[PDB]
Amino acid sequence: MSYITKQDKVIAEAIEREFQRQNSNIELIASENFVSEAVMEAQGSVLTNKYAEGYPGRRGGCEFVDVTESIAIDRAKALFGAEHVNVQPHSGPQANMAVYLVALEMGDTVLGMNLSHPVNFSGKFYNFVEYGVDKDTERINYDEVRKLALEHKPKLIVAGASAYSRTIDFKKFKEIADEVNAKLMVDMAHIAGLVAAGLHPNPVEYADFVTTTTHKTLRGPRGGMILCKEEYKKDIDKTIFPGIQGGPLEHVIAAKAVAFGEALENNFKTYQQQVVKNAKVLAEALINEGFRIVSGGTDNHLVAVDVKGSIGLTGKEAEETLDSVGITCNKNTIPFDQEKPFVTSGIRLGTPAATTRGFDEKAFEEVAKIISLALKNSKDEEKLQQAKERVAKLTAEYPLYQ
Amino acid sequence: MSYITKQDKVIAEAIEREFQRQNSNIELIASENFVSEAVMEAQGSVLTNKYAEGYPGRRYYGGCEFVDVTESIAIDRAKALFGAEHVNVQPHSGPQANMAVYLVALEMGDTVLGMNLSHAPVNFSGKFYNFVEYGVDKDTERINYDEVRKLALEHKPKLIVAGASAYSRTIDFKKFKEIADEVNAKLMVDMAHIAGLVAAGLHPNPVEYADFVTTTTHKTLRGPRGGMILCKEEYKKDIDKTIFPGIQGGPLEHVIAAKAVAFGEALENNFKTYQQQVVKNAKVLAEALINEGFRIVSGGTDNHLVAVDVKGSIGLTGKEAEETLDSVGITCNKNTIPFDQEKPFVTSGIRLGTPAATTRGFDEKAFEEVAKIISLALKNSKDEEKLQQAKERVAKLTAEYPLY
Repeated sequence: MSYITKQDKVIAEAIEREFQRQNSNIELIASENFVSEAVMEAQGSVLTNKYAEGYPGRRGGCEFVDVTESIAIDRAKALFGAEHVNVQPHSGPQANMAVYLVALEMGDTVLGMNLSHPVNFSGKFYNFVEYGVDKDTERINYDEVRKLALEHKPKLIVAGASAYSRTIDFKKFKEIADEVNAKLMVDMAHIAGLVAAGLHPNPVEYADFVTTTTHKTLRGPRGGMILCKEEYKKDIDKTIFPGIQGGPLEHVIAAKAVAFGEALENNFKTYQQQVVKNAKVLAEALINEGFRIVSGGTDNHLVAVDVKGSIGLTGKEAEETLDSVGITCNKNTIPFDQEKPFVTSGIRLGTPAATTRGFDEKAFEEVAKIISLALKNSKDEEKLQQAKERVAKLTAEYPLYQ
Repeated sequence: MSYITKQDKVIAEAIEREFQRQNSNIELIASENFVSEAVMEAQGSVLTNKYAEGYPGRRYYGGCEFVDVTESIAIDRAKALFGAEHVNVQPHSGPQANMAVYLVALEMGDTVLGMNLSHAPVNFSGKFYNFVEYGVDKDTERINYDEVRKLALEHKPKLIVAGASAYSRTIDFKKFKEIADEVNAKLMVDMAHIAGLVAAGLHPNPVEYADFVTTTTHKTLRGPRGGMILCKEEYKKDIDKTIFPGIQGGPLEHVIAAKAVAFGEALENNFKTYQQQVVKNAKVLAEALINEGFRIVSGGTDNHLVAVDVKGSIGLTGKEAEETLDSVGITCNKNTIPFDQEKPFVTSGIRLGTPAATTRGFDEKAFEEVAKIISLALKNSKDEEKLQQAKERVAKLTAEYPLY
């Protein structure tokens, strides 16, 4: 931060405070994560200066960004086994838009788990039908998904996308999609790191198209990626450029390469096994104390707690109470939530980031204890001060970026 | 680079080679540039880890105290530079900025009237709207505003766009606004090429007249790669919701902090001095090339861009020219001149821009030498000794003006 402190003290101080915020709070923000120094060094490189419209081999001065882009693609194939990879999407939404633009005509029907946040492009230019989860199980009901598919005849079925805490069976989506002659897209943003580590089934075996963010469980820089069958390659590539993007962010793409190389290491699997163990420990500990967990558990890194049903606090109340003791999570609409969307019945907890900084089972059992202390005693200052001190013990035990 | 070198040698190596390629070559690629080490440090920061859906003070996930500071500073500095009523710094790229504007100003199928020089359509703007092009006059190779007006009256665009193309002359936004008002169209300016010049006061500011102004934050503005929308207050709600949740999700806050840094740099007095040199350098390059017998599209330049009619001057195609110059260490793009009779991937022209070389310190004397090198190589494209001479003269300039 040498040059930036000299040039722009006010931005440099804000950046340092953001580092200290990430360090002094236990963030349990869904699928979010901490990237490596290597990843940040790539994003911060001179590749930001490069103008590289087009694709490797067919862009010019692009000889070296051809190397970093092609290695991003190679590593992506090694991780996920996809026939064709595009590492140019600027974000998940850009990856998603390109797929929709290829798979659909405007006005066509799409069947997906929930409509993101209609303002969203997917709801505006297409007839988006949601399947959600069953009111009794709080999980996907494949019978229900199939009935909707037969009734609405979507041209595209989407699985994933939502921050869902249970396994998604892509074989059963493929069966349903084939029955109604729909293409299948999976947005694996939340679970891509689990997929990479073999701990969630891989949608590439079944999907026409797979989109993802490169950040989150995959622990890369913020950005997107599309994997698809070879038959869609030409349309997908031209849709990304010049369809909806221009030049790619080659510094970010190099950083994608770095992250993908990390994900191919044996210790990434160990990492993701710890992420999932930690989430199970957290859920179980909360359950042991009377907290109802949506769907009664988790199969992944996410834990959704019904705080309203368990202790009578709203999700908004739970969120603020936790933030005040140093735990950052988000209020969450539970399935068929009676509370308004601004208030909600739930909070959503995710283990990737705290696991990256070193948290293990004992640490997550203590996090469960802290959460329970704070939420069950939300008006008791001594209790809250205790919780805050216990959060402080954990952060000091596991400092960020050492 | 120590962490990447330790962990991922292949990538570290490629990045080091890229740095060396930037240093060893004289890059004259239209509006491209070299950002500061401060800008890179911001992009390379831990702000990449932060999920910050929404806008400052109105976020969907909490813990946004500090990214609210950086995003708010980027907005405030953008207003100080361009005088815009509303600014959105979240667009991931120029094309995301542009798409958001079109989604707000237009319904699918509506007519839009916009410049094109490069000439179903693959671009979103051409595929989902009825995009009518204006270009330049065949004889002047400049915008003919009576023709623009004629097209507007004939086609009744709901949106008229000015800028966007890599045009070498000043664009009169007053005349565009008069035409837009006549046909009851909104006016958008894509100032990506000229944003730095506008910030420096060297090109008139389209914010005075436009409903919407889009830009990249890189190029002449010399910032990180990304987008920005400036717009009248009356469109602020629709614009912000079209960017999020319309077509994007979380912003890239590390990049936005890097925007703030670039905008800070652009506010300094030395930025105007830099832009003055950019434009002087391009005049020198154009005039030196004319003295060497090259025809310049429109006869010269008002900005950082110099478009050369290589086919009409010496009988090489833009493709041959681009290749010959790359072999001697000069990077430029072939381009379609107006009413170009060569095929689209062959072309008659090359386009040169001065921002990047100016950033590394080139002055008038340096750019006169660039013209002579270009003339030597292009006029002797099959003469190994003269090409090696060109190559050596490039190496003298790159040694004189090392990067970073």
